[PDB]
Amino acid sequence: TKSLAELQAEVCRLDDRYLLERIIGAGSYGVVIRARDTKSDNRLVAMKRVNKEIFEEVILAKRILREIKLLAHFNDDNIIGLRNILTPEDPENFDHFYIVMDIMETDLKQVLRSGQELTEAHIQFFIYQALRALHIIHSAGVIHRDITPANILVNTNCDLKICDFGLAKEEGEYMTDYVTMRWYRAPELVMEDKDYSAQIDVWGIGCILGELLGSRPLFQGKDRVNQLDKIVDVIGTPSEEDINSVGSSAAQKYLKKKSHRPQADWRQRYPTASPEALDLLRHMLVFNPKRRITVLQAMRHPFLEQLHDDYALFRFDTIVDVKRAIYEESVKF
Ligand SMILES: Nc1ncnc2c1ncn2[C@@H]1O[C@H](COP(=O)(O)OP(=O)(O)NP(=O)(O)O)[C@@H](O)[C@H]1O
Ligand SMILES: [Mg+2]
Repeated sequence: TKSLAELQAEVCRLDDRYLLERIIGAGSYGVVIRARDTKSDNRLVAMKRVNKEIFEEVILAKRILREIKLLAHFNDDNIIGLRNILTPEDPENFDHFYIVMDIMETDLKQVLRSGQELTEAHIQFFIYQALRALHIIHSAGVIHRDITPANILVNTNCDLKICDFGLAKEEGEYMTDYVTMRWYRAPELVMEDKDYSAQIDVWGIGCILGELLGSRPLFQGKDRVNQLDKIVDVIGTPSEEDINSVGSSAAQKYLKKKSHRPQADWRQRYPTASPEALDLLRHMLVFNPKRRITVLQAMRHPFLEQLHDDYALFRFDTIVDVKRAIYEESVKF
């Protein structure tokens, strides 16, 4: 549960294949471990542990089941792959299980935190790979809903893979305020629009693009209303017709009483950035999702012209019932 040796003994009781080396990721409901597969010629592999707290709530367990299903559903180079599903043979012992994925060197949150220099060529390849991945996910009728730098895995080859389908949605729910990271939520989410689209993932890419171009997270809200303030302070006060197009009645009312903020100068925010980069960034971060750039349009944008090259529908359907479904996904290996 905690020490590496304790985790190793736990994994060995599931499958003797995997040798643990070091913990590379920490989550709210489990840790991520760098392991080597002794039967696959000691190749490096990532292992994602799911702890007991997931199987205490039905909602949480249904989320993890969908995540495994989605990982197995996709077979693409820009989406993190699924290698195995380790589950306890005894239902009386099933209070945890492991998700085995391909290994990536690091992720973007990290990369940005190191303050490492990134060229426009680096950003172009990152952004296109992320968009191309989103196009595949969206074509399968799935919305990622959690597009953040931490959920974007990268190598020194600048190869990119999207991970964490833990909050993925069908292409209308009540968003929670009890969150640790709300800085990448689209304005339609922030303003409590019950029904949203795949454009919320585009917003996340824009936020990521804003940071890749040389910046800390653009919209650092401490709460929901404050998140809206941080967004509007930057992109500027939207037109009356756009305000009426997104948000609940109360959210629209608050936004109208707010003082006028002009569209901030992207050129001043990024003195070195190309006009193509600043336009894609501007269009990705449009208030109204209906006027916001789409994934297809973003892939065809002049900023990615040297990279652009001219999927099946995912079917959505107690805690014990979820556990049984997870082992069924394990049998497939
Ligand atoms: N295949 C992988 N290779 C390398 N690092 C990884 C890999 N998968 C995950 N990580 C790291 O582990 C972190 C957390 O993994 P993640 O899949 O995002 O679970 P999570 O953040 O807890 N969301 P949840 O689905 O609710 O568990 C990521 O931010 C990465 O830094
Ligand atoms: Mg994550």
